[PDB]
Amino acid sequence: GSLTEDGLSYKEKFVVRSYEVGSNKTATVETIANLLQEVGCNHAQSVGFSTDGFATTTTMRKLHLIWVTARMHIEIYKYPAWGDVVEIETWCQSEGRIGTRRDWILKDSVTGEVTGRATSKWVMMNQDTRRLQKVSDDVRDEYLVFCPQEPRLAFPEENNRSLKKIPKLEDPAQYSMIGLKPRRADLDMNQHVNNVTYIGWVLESIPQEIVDTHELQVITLDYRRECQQDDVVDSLTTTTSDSQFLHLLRLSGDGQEINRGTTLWRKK
Amino acid sequence: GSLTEDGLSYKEKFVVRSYEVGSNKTATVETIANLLQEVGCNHAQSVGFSATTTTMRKLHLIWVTARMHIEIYKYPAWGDVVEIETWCQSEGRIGTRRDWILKDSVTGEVTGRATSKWVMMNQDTRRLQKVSDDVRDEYLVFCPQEPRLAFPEENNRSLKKIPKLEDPAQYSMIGLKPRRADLDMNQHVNNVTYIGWVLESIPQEIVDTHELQVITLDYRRECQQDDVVDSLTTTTSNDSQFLHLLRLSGDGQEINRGTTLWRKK
Ligand SMILES: Cc1ccnc(N)c1
Ligand SMILES: Cc1ccnc(N)c1
Repeated sequence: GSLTEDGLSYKEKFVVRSYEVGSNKTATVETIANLLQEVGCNHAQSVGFSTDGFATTTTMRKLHLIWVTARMHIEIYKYPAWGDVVEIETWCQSEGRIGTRRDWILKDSVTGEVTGRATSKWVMMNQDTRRLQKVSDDVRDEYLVFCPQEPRLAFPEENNRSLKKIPKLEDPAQYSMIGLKPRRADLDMNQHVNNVTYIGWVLESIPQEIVDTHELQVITLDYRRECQQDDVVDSLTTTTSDSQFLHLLRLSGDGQEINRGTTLWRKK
Repeated sequence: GSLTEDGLSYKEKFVVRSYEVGSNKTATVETIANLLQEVGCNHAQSVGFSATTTTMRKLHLIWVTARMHIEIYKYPAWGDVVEIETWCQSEGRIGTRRDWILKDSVTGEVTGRATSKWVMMNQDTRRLQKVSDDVRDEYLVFCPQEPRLAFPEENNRSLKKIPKLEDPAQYSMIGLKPRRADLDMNQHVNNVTYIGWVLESIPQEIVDTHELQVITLDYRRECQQDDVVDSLTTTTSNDSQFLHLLRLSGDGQEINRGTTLWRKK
């Protein structure tokens, strides 16, 4: 992987692995999400961000600040097959005092065609109190050095899916998978649950017949609260319809919401 | 990745990913196990498989994992390049073996080694069977004919007998279930998941203060998509040793047994 000529975006190629594919011999949406996270880390390192697991700036380190995921939105047109080379381009943009955004474009390395795109929203939080915060002048300034200054958007369309409001699922859910717990392979280097695990947990409550007869086209997931190592999760799904579902992840005990989202599936 | 000049082994380089590392910023033993499985698949493809032989498909036969043994000296750090060399060998009518050597691409030093035993099974009845003359002949074309062993030693750890853990276990992690990311392309539970499940019952203080040096895992029965597993551990021991057992939560049916040796950091 490498930064592009202008130094305002980063590209990386990945060969799709045997263990990364599903029953149709193409990448799962979790493998895609992992590759998006990997190229994001490679970009942060190339532009001088800290290693240590947290991709923080020097001002963030002095003020005990971290980035927290608020939303992940992915749209896939073609999942790469086992052995294929997928090229991913990523870049960041500041969104005033609200937070920051990381966008991605996925391409077939052989044909050069776009096979997917993703967008993510990140908000500032104090690492110790876990209290949300607005982005300060000094953080916005250090972002201007490695972000395009004109808007560059993976989802440019006005009133598109990536910015849509997601409602809260009403009890009773049509489908469910209860008692989901993270194991050591679900944690990141800082022992926090990896963001991609939440996508897996959301999908667990989709019936296997939908997975066998349909392809996932779009997934939009809101992040509200982190699941701890010792927490237990319930994943709920209701068909809202192409097939569409409304999802909700909550703690098995108190019912505390941790995630909400939607998925759109196309018949094969 | 590519076959070596003689065509009797396969090498591949891997860059260690951010999501693949643990608390000390080095590869987990599950990431290593996944890389071992990946280079194995790339070797099989390069020698004409897809992973059965022509005779195996004709007779509805598949390979089933019987044992996995891994020894690590240095876990590669986040961003490092690890080179893995793999090769196969026939073991008469008993089964076959796949061996691995892990090296630091920069220094060229061996940082780990692994060995795996595979037995023949009919895909439909799930009944074990001996390797036939025709299958052994197929293996001769791409396996070294002189013995090449990752674990050469006559009484080494890789061939040791593993006993069954006695109730009550000292440690446990109950109600472990596979999710879709735990399955392979054929919807069978991935071999590496079992390693993760074994380690779940090791206390977090052991993981925080010790490094895994050796893991030996026997495979006895497959966990199905709808099965629930219990993972049990008892300390058998400056080195720490554990005896492990995976069994179904309902039945108590044994699926795996194994041992791990850990060294203090
Ligand atoms: C947006 C948000 C707020 C708080 N905690 C999170 N994990 C995410
Ligand atoms: C060795 C062995 C025997 C039967 N089933 C397995 N999965 C493994």
